[PDB]
Amino acid sequence: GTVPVTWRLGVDVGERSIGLAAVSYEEDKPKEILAAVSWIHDGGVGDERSGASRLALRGMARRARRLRRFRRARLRDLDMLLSELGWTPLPDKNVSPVDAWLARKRLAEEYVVDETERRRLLGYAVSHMARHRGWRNPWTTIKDLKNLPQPSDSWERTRESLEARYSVSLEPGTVGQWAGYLLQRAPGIRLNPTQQSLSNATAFETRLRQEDVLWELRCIADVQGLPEDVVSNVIDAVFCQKRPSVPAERIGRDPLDPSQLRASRACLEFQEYRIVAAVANLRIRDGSGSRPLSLEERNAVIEALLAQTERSLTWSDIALEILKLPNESDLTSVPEEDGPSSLAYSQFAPFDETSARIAEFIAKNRRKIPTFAQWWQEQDRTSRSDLVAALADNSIAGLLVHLPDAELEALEGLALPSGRVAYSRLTLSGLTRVMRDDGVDVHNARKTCFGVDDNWRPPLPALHEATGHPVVDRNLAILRKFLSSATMRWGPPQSIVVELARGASESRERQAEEEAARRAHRKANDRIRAELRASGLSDPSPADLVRARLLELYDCHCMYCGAPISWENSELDHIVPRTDGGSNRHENLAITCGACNKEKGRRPFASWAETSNRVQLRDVIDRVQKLKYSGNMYWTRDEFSRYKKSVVARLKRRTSDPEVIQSIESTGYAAVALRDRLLSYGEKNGVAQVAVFRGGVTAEARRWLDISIERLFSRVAIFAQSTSTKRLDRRHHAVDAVVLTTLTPGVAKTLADARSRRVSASTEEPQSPAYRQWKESCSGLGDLLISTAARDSIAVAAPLRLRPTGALHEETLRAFSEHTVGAAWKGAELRRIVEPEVYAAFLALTDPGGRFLKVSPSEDVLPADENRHIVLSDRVLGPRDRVKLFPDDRGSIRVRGGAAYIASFHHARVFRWGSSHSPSFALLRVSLADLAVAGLLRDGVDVFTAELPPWTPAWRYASIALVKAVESGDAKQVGWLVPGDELDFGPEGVTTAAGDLSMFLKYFPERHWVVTGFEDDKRINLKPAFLSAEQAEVLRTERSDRPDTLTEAGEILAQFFPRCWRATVAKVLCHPGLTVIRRTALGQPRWRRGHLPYSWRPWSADPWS
RNA sequence: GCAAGAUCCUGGUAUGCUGGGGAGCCUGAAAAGGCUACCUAGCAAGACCCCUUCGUGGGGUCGCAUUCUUCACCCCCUCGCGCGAGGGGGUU
DNA sequence: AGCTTGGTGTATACCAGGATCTTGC
DNA sequence: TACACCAAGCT
Repeated sequence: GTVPVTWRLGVDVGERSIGLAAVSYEEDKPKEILAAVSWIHDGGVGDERSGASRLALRGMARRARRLRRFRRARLRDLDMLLSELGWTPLPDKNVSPVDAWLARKRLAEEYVVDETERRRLLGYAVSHMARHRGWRNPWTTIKDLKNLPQPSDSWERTRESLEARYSVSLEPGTVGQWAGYLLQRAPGIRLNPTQQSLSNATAFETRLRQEDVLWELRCIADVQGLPEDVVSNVIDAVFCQKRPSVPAERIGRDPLDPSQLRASRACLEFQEYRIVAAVANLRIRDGSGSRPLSLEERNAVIEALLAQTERSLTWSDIALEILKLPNESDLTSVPEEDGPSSLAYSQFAPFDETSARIAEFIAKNRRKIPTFAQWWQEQDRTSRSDLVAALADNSIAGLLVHLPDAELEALEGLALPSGRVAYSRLTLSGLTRVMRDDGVDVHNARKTCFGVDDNWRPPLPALHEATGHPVVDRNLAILRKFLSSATMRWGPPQSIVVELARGASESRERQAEEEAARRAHRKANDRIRAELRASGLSDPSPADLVRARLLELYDCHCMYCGAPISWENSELDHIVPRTDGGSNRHENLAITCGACNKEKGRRPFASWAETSNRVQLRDVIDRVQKLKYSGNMYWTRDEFSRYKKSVVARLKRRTSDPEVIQSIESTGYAAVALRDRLLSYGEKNGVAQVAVFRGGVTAEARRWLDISIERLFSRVAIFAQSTSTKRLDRRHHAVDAVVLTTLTPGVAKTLADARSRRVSASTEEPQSPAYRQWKESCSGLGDLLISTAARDSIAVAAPLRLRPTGALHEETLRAFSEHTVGAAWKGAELRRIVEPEVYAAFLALTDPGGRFLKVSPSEDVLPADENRHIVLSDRVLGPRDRVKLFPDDRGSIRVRGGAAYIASFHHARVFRWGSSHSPSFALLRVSLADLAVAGLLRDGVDVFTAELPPWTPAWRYASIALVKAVESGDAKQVGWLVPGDELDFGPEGVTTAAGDLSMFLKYFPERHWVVTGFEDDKRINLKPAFLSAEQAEVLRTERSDRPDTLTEAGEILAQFFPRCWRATVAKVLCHPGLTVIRRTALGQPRWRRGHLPYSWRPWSADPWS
């Protein structure tokens, strides 16, 4: 049922938002906007302070779980070892706290004479060492741990500091001895510091390492006269550690042979493959042409790089030695860094590096492993390559040789060269078998060997393949849903155009750096701007600000000449002229004195001058290096040294710095990933052209096509000067997608060039046939956008998180409160009962027919009964019997014999009861703990419809009216809301506004509000769908930094956010015509009751099933 | 040649929270309370598998990602002649 | 009494490396 | 951060 029409797909990708569009076309002019929508996503971010994604949090949790499991396993193994040695470990309870430290001190300074006492103290010490073994590099083997200096430098400096502090000395200076003596002398001391808290100095300031614990164990065993065998056994058992292993299903399959997994660089196959490649890439001149070298010479130079144990031969020692040529300047096509004095020739040519390193180490340890020498020299080369591949990649979870541990230990710690080439071992062997004989190159060998075409390329990823990047995966999922829906509606797109603006391969730390840079921008220049306005300057120009910042930092100092100068004498000079590859940046400038100004003469700066009098080098940069960071100025310490080093690099250059290149239109991992997936979609489906642009382009297109978001969506001017910012509304992303749909690479290049020329300062109109064709073929886009916005079709949506996964409870466990049965019980005390069975028994006690609990918190509901005996399933509670209580009157669950608060709410089942004229509404706020304790985090259950038992924290803390209504039974569930649902009230808007809500709606009459949380049992938190909260936050930071800068409407908007509309449910859900809109991928409200979340009206929503 | 950085992944560490203990200090001194440490067990709820010790308890992996859960249709891939497990899409 | 208002607690740090891709003249 | 909870103000 898909009707094919001509249309193009415009995609604007941002940092938290993706804009999408589908514009029909007739004759290269936009005919009709089929669908437009802006999608807001979290970027996969689960933790807001750090910005770490949900995938990272899951990985950290799983890693901590595995750590604890392995720690338990190895501690049990140590307990078994201590049982075998007859040493009693440290008991759990009834033990002095300092017994472990006292035992370690006594064992490490004195020799115990009593046998059973010695064994007991040794067990205590060994258990306490294995529980607190310290830190060690995980890759290091136990042997490599033992090779470390004993004791470590860190513990040595800790010893020296503590000697200078406590003025005591104890031989040997172990951590156990001194910590035990501290615990005896000064109790309450901290052995290791804590980040958060009053001024006390701890015992050890630097984290203790595993080698210090090993050294103390060795000292203890030596002074007690223990045999070296049990010393080795307890060292192995205490410091047991799983090997860091890269798991399978993580290394990519070979594109040529997907069944066979890829191969490392250390494989001898790749070694000789790279040798043959380096030989063959040399275009030997022959007959005044680039003829290939002969087969005899090719074989000679191929073999010549396989019999060197070191880096002996070099690149310059190939042409005149083995290539058999009489001149060294006949060689071209070298893939090296071009440079004078034969820079690409002196460096060493690649060889068999794995064999070289292996043979070098073998010659160094001929005595230790002669069997490996035999198996390495007198064994066939294919099995040698197999064994090299085995030894190169043994650091993977999932050794076919089955040797005793003693022989392979000298080889297990030996690491072959790292890295991972793009080809597998089987594929490389098959290629190199049919490469050294036919005398062909890499391309021909690949084309011929596996029967692939000349145009055959490694397959592009499909739209259903996850990229592994959080932001890119979010944008890609939204894009693939939009594109699939658009394809099934109006056929394949005629073309696809995509633009992404920053926010790629950047991490919150990049966001912090950019915000610090702009804060420095707008704060450092204010001093000079005030100085100029006091002087009386009325010409605000950025170049003036830059030169005056240079004046403030440098005190107007021509350093090459002297000659003190002032504001009237600056003469802004460029280190690199615009004619030799220069740009008006903040690093190319230099303060000049007239004499030190025109002496450059287009020559490289500080290059023609240094070989002359009155001006010299080697001393100016000596002062640039010592330029200490000024604490109040633009170039902050995170970038001051960067700017210093960039200036130093630009100062000493003797040739030009190429070149005046523009953006290369593709640099990001997100860019290449999205382009490859869209190209794969087009090749599979039939898209003519796919382009992925940068910037910084659609802004210029909107500027030159006369598109204004403020005029389009009727948005007031938040700023006192000019109009509202481009980012104030959220539909501007979809507007940019619509405008992107028109763009083509040529007109995009022209617009980008015009922007680059303009910002180097007016205004200059672009002039090209392509630009004119675009402009007069897109004059009706303004009318189309006006008609679309006035129809209220451009939507802003957020995808739903419906999967019941995440943290089930708050991470902090809490102590149970405790309460007697036969006392006076309040409603809050009834609600804090931990055990469900006694909870239901008390519910029956207050009222036998009551399925739930309906009590006010502070209301007294139970007197003190001296005969109150409660019958249970397996026990009875006397009047004096005690009952566990949750510590606070909020949602909590029982985990590991403690109390944990419930996490954020997954959803909130909407309950509506009463008359049809005006029914009441209440929310049953449900978190993950409520589904967990109800046994619902399983397969084949509907987490939005399956009921929760009354003892759950959700039903415990429901509103009293809801509890009574559902107790009567008339309260049914009409629907559910999740954080991110939008509320579409209708044309009228919000009729129940009051106070600051009314003041906000005075300027912003939104009809679309997004459910952003459920703060208590009677209220729902809503935010406006079409407004950007980040813009409100930057308004806040501007008004709190700069006063008298915003419009009254801007102040009102900034005051509304970020709490927004903390809205009572009874006032929100009572609006007639309210719709909870679940949009499709295209941005259209879904209304068919299919197998996907559909829109519903709370006033007329029907009961389930 | 041209390093990085980002995304994770694997293995560790210290603190902390809860439960059990106590070295010191402070109250009550009639008795059991607090504080700073330190010791010890656990650190998502749990699911599945191996058991024989058929029950009594011990071992192995998975469990906070893929934002429309579950159900339902379609598509791709894998163990696999039907279909168990991974993904993807679903127009208003 | 039933709304609106503001202020706040929340488990936090580290480490050392393995793939993957890009950079850039 | 930012959301669920907990102190209120006050009309």
